[PDB]
Formats: sequence, structure tokens, C-alpha cells
Amino acid sequence: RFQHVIETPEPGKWELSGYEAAVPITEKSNPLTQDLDKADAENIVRLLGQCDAEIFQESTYQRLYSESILTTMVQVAGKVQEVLKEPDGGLVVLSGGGTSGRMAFLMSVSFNQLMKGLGQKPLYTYLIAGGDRSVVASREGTEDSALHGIEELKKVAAGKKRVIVIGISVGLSAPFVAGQMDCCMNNTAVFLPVLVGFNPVSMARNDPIEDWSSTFRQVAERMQKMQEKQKAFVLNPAIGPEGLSGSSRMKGGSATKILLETLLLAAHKTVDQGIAASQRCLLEILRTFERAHQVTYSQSPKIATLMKSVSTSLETTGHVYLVGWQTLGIIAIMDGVECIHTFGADFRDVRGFLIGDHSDMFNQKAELTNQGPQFTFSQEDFLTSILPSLTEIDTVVFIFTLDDNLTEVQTIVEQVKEKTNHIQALAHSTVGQTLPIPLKKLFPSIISITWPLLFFEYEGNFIQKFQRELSTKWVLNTVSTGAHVLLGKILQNHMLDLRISNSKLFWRALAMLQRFSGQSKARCIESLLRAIHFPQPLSDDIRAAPISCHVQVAHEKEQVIPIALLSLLFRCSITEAQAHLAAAPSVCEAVRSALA
Ligand SMILES: O=P(O)(O)OC[C@@]1(O)OC[C@@H](O)[C@@H](O)[C@@H]1O
Ligand SMILES: [Ca+2]
Repeated sequence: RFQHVIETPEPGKWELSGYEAAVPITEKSNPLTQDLDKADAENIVRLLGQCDAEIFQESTYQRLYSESILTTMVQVAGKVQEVLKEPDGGLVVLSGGGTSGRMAFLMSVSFNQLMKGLGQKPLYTYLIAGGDRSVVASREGTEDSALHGIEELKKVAAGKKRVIVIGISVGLSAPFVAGQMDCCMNNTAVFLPVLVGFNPVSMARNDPIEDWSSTFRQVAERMQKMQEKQKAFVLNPAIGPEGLSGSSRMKGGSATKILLETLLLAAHKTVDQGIAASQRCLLEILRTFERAHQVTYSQSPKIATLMKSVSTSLETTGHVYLVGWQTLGIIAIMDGVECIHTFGADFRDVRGFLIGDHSDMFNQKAELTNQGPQFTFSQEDFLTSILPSLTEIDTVVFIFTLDDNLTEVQTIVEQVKEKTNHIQALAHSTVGQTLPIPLKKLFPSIISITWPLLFFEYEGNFIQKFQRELSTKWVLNTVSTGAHVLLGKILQNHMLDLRISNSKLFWRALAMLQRFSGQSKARCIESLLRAIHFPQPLSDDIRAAPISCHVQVAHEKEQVIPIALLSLLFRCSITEAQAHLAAAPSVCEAVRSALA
């Protein structure tokens, strides 16, 4: 089970080690954020903002703006436009786990809306590991089945003649996506698979998939071979490590969003306007999103103030609600859910809600209706289940544009204000518009982001919406990440308080123990499995169990890594490690104290 795990380098021998050389870029520590754990709110905004801008930075080798990546984008838009020209029997599927699956969902929503607005039959669908419940809840373990990915693809593709399958996995990791790409390659008469991720192919996961005979790396290598015949495409730009190691929802999520929106817009422009995709025109769009970074981070002082407000509510416990209008609600939902595994948050801590119409978005909304508190997300859920129980310690962030129903915004804000003073808004406007006076009075320190008009004949209005969604994503992801960092939930720039919710996260947890303890691979595996299964003692059957067993047992547990790490550092029992942790103000402080 652990053959691919490299032995821990000896003390002082980490420099130039084979262990370090094998760390995927998506898992690497960012050299600019080693002191993220102790940074104040303003410094966290600066660090995370710098990292967010790295996706656009043009060595120029395989970067997002490189000729190589742009050429692949032109080729993929060429294949997509062939499907858009033949709606009868055509389909575009986007797929992934976690944030990658939620990005697949968002792309399908955006592009089906684009098609509906033009009076065309919608041709997009999404596949998210675990189904619709995964859009709103933490169900990361569902991506560990390649067969689940294949079964879901077969269901949506049944009866179709030509299917583009865009498999998204930031780490080139998810078994759900590997299975789909592999099966697409078995029938190139119908399927055109496109793999989107942010590692070199040689860094794709090569550990065994429990229900598949090829590893992700083997599938990606087969795609490279098929790309020579234009039968598959690997779209894997270099963006560099995340500010919080392995936090694929951040740069990886942003780069996924911009890469796909740009190439899909180019495919639609080819069909509708007759202008073929080009490197020049892809860059004009990508650079518009680059400008959105400056526009957004010009609000760094207010982003830091909001981060502190959210962190105060969490420290007291209170809950934080991110209430977004229309598609900004999807961005809000995407933010809250990731806090569960990233920081060990409870599902009640940070939750996003969508105000407005969601009727054409979900393919199986029955999987969500009256399913429990972990599945709330709608306008009705917010008004009927959340609002009546709001207290003075809760924070509510409202995200909207000046084109939204501002009477409805004002009504809901006033209802919330009766329960808590901790309200703030992120309002997007087009240069020329001003916020109604009653909203200026309700939000005297509103985060106002003003956007110049765009004059792209075809894509202008779509880009205007997309850049506001990206801007919202940067603000919310920086606020939620920072709010938890301020509470001592990370160590250096590593997710100390991670929940081991899937196999990728299990490997991250094991690697974290090797890195911070410096102890052997055997000792770190033993401590990790002992902490996961506690109070069940370790047995040979547990040591030999599939990783899925460890994930099932670990996924709802808190502080597994600091318990396993303190056990290694103090050479103590789990109960002694739990006592050490209980006596400290945070997991960050307990581990820093043990390391000193
Ligand atoms: O396949 P990937 O996009 O790398 O990662 C997929 C994913 O579900 O893995 C577990 C967490 O890291 C989630 O935040 C992440 O979206
Ligand atoms: Ca629990």
C-alpha cells in the first residue's frame, strides 16, 4: 500500500533529496509564504494576493501565456466548436472532484446560460464526484473511485455521437477523472478527452487506484501519446505552488476557471461570429482577467478588515454566511465548503448561499431537497432555516452587483441586521453606477469594486460576469483562508488541521508527518494509522487495509495530523498527545512548542 512513499531524508540531507525532487508542484511549499502561519491579516492578504497573481506570470516554459499552452487551447476550442455546430448527438461534459467538480458545475451553468441567451439548445453537463450533494457538502472521498467516474460518464453520454470530456484535476490526481480519460481513449470515434491540471505529467499520481489497473500518471502518459494524433489533449499550464500548500481551490481553481472560460468563449465565438480561436485573442481575454487581479487587490485594506471580522465570529463560536446573488452565490457556496477539510471546520462554520434562480443548474436536485443541514444553499434555505436562528455573534457577507434586484438585497440585509451588526458587502458595479442611498447607509464601509465597460463585441458581457465571479472568488478565498490562519489552524504554510477526506489528503498527511518529525516512513505511517483508528489499536489487518478504509475512519475526525505528530515528537501515546494539544491555545502553538 505504501511502496510509492519515499523514505524520509536523514537530518541535514533534505537538500537535493530524491524525496524533495518527487514532491508535485501542486503539493510544494511556496517559497514566499513560509511564514503565513504567523502573518497578521494585512500580511496574509499581501501573501495570498501575490500567490493569486502568479497564475498570470509569464523562465516562460509551459506557463498559461506560453505559445505551447495557447496552441493547445486553440486546438481544444477547435474540437469543442465541432460539437457546438452539431447539437444533434453532441455533448460537452466537464468533470472533477471537490472544487474541480464545482468548477465543472459552474462552467456548465455559465455556458448553458450563454447558449440559452442565444436561443440555442444547451449542450453542457457536469459530473461531480458524489453527485449534487458534493456541490454543497464535503464529500471528497467519492472521487477515489475510477469506476464511479466511468459509470457517471456512460450515463450522460448514452445515445450521443460526439462527446467532449473535460476532466479537471489540479493535482493530476483524482481517480474519478483518470477512469473517465482512460475510457474516453477506448472510443475516440465518440469521445474527445481533455485533461486539465497544474502539474507536469511526470508528477501525476502514480500510486495505485483501488478499482483501476492504470494509475493517473499512466492514463496521462496514454493521453500524451494520443495528443500526437489530436485524439486527446493534456492542458497542464505551470502556475507554481499554492500559498497554503496543496490548497488547489486557490490558484488551481482560479487557473481552471480562466483557462476554461477563455477557451470555451473562443469556441462559441467561432460558431456564432465565425472568428476562429487564436493565441492573440485568447491572450486579450486572459489579460482582462489579469487586470481583474489589480482591481480586486486594490481593496486589500478592506479585505483584511473583513478577514478579521470573520475570524472574530469563528473564534467566538459564531457562524459565517456568504450570501451571493445569482452566480456569485455559486462562488460563495464553493468557498465555505472547502473550509471543512482544509482547516477542520464544522459544516456549520462557513456556508455559502445563492439568492435568485437556480432552476436550470442542477441535474439531480432531488439529491438535495430536504436532505439535512449539511445540504442547505438556496434562497429558501437561507430565509427559512438560517435567518430565524442568526445570533449577534454571526457574520453575514452579502455579495451582489448593481444589476441585481437591490430592493431584495436591501430587504434581506435589513432582516439580517435585526439579528447581527456583523454585516459587510462586496458590491460589483460598472463605472457610472452608484449604490442606492439606503445600501450606502447599511454598508458605510462597503467593499465597492468598480469595473470599466468592456467592448469585446461577442464576449464583453460574459467576461464582465466572469471577472466579477473571479474577483469574488479571490476575496472570499483570501478571507476564509486568512480567518482560519489567524486562529492557529496551519503550520508554516501547511494544512496542520487537515481532515483526511480522500486519498490525496491521506498522502499529504503522511508527507506532513515526515517533513515535520524527520522520522522514518515506517514510524510516520504507524503514527498516522494509530491516530486515525484510535481508540482501535493497530493490527496487521489495519496496516494492510486499503487507503479508502483509513479515509472512511479519518474523514470526520479533527486534529489527526497534530495528534500523530505530537505522538512522534514526544514518543508518547495518543491520550498523552491529546492532553498536550488540549493544554495549548491552538494546534499551531502546540506543534511549534513541541518543535522548539
Ligand atoms: O483533483 P484535484 O483538483 O487536485 O483535487 C480534488 C479535491 O477534491 O481533492 C481534495 C481537496 O484538495 C479538494 O479541495 C480538491 O478539490
Ligand atoms: Ca467530528
